[PDB]
Amino acid sequence: IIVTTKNGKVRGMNLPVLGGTVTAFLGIPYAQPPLGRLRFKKPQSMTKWPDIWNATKYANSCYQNTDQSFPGFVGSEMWNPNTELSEDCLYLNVWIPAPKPKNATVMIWIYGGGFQTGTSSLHVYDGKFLSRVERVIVVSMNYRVGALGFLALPGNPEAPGNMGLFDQQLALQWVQKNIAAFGGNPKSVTLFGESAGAVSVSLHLLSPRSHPLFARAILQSGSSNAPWAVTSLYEARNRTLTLAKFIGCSRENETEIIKCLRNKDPQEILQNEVFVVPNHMLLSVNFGPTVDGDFLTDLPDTLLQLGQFKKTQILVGVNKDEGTAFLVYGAPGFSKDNNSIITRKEFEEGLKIFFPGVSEFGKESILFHYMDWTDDQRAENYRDALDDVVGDYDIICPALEFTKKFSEMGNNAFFYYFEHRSSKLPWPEWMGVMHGYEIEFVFGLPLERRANYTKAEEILSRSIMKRWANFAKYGNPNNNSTRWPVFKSNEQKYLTLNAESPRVYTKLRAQQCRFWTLFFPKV
Ligand SMILES: *[C@@H]1O[C@H](CO[C@@H]2O[C@@H](C)[C@@H](O)[C@@H](O)[C@@H]2O)[C@@H](O[C@@H]2O[C@H](CO)[C@@H](O[C@@H]3O[C@H](CO)[C@@H](O)[C@H](O[C@H]4O[C@H](CO)[C@@H](O)[C@H](O)[C@@H]4O)[C@@H]3O)[C@H](O)[C@H]2NC(C)=O)[C@H](O)[C@H]1NC(C)=O
Ligand SMILES: *[C@@H]1O[C@H](CO[C@@H]2O[C@@H](C)[C@@H](O)[C@@H](O)[C@@H]2O)[C@@H](O)[C@H](O)[C@H]1NC(C)=O
Ligand SMILES: *[C@@H]1O[C@H](CO)[C@@H](O)[C@H](O)[C@H]1NC(C)=O
Ligand SMILES: *[C@@H]1O[C@H](CO)[C@@H](O)[C@H](O)[C@H]1NC(C)=O
Ligand SMILES: *[C@@H]1O[C@H](CO)[C@@H](O)[C@H](O)[C@H]1NC(C)=O
Repeated sequence: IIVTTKNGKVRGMNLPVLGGTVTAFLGIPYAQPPLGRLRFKKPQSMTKWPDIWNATKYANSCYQNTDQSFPGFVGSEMWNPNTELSEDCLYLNVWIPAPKPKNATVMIWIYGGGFQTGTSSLHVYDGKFLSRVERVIVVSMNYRVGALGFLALPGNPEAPGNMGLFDQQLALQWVQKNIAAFGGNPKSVTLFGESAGAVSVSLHLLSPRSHPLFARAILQSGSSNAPWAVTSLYEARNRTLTLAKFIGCSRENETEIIKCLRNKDPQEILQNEVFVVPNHMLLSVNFGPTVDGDFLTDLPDTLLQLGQFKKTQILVGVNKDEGTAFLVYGAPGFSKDNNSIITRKEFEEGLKIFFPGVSEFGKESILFHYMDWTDDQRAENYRDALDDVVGDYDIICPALEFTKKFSEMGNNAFFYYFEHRSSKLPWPEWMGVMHGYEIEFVFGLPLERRANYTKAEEILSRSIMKRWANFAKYGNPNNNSTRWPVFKSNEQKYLTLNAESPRVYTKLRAQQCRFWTLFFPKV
């Protein structure tokens, strides 16, 4: 099962997948480990090995703080790393169908986690079913997160910033130089990711040196024009100097502030990593993408206006209840153990968490347009509205504006609206169709009948996998099934995804997105 790469031979394995076989290569090194003097630096090219590399096991996950908000709760711990943590984490995984193809489409997955957490070895990112059913090749890599991946000093090569984004770009280059040996076409590469991974995919669309590294893009619950996606260059410097203060590496020679951090323990860096931002949450990307002038030369909104992006097809979409997962981690009155009926005082305190710098009249504008504009006097009125406030502002409306921008320029786009709640979802009912729970349907986990999903969930997962692979192969997700129309700038049609009957509507959340883009900036 041995495949020869440009750096050496790799040894894989055969997996029983749905009455067939999928060949897996887990842990192929694609970059020199960023240890010692290489910490905070851009990734270096991988060295050559003369032997056989046993890529038969998930490699290490990058250092990251783990979620401990709900101890022993499977709904939150399923996202925590499931391999040993280590700075030596730059590895990728490949899934090849059986029998071996000759020019298969390659889909490369980029995980999320607010640019502070995440690994490619999670069970919900297992790409064996996708390669088995749709006969594509699936690739996924680990990239540095947190300060170890996004510590930024402007123009300083010791810590230039966006290093985790360069980790992804180097893994993309590995697929160009090597995927033909495994049976994949380097000209049919589609990037797909969720949340911060969707921000990463949409940042490769705005980085010219990544354009020749892929063909198409899929954005799941995220886009680089979201308010939490990118910080300014001076903002990232403020946060590096803040981390140095807490950890005790504050110097007036900047280039030697990095030599001090390079001698701190990674666990020590993670502990002071949280004090950098005024309030640590999921959307408080303390060390994430910045306008570094190298990987990213301008704010994503500016680049979209100037048409400075890869002209190609994109497949974007969001989930029905995007904000609930974020409210349970910070907003007062929200709990996973009760229905979270919040009061008006708790609503206004939730706005203060997710809108830290806006005035009291600005909060009164959000409150009027989401509550007092309608007669909704139900007991869940404030709870559901705060879900829509965070969902529209941070995920849904930015993703719709990104899709609109690709459409104005004349590129074909396809927008979805995921509406299905997993029967195995461990979170309570009030959270609904949560952020991050379309991924198991994209990766075909309900196809294992021993996983005890409903029969309709296996059908829905096969439908979503089919549309995802069709878009990667032919640039169009579409036959006698319900046709998925092209998102045009004028009509703005989208397709809902659910286990009953997919439907086509127009102008998703139009009234709310018009408030965030046309009126709220003026208050
Ligand atoms: C849904 O659940 C949330 C979360 O509550 C916590 O989890 C639940 C699963 C359950 O175990 C709860 O007991 C647990 O607290 C609820 O929101 C919390 O509500 C409590 C009160 O019910 C708040 O704590 C109080 O806050 C005040 C200011 O600090 C203060 O008055 C209280 O202290 C005083 O009272 C206690 C007696 O409770 C006494 O021991 C003290 O000495 C003092 O006198 C108390 O600390 C939490 O802050 C709330 N959490 C938030 C806002 O995040 C929520 O009410 C619940 N909703 C429904 C509809 O059931
Ligand atoms: C690499 O693996 C060789 C063969 O191991 C067998 O096949 C692989 C695919 C796995 O299924 C494994 O569990 C099997 O035992 C070993 O002979 C060889 O020693 C390994 N190389 C190193 C460096 O450990
Ligand atoms: C694979 O497809 C590309 C175009 O997409 C073509 O140039 C190439 O010759 C094909 N076959 C291979 C690499 O065997
Ligand atoms: C970061 O910015 C704040 C905003 O005013 C400023 O007060 C603070 O001194 C800065 N921190 C630094 C430069 O470490
Ligand atoms: C699934 O449901 C069946 C119902 O008979 C049960 O036997 C089984 O233990 C459940 N769980 C799994 C993981 O198969």
